[PDB]
Amino acid sequence: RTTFTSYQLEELEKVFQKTHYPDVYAREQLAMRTDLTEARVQVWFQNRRAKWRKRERWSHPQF
Repeated sequence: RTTFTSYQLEELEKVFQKTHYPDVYAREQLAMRTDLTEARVQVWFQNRRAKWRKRERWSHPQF
């Protein structure tokens, strides 16, 4: 549908840890392994990059 499964969110996040900016080869390989379309992978990484930067925007040393 438009939700992701649990395994999908695990493997999307695994890639994001290695590189915040997967190129076409990585994104294609992800879409094959998880049965998503390339377009949905691409958008998910645009979304996940903007989440990382929303969290950096008020990052502070932790107590």
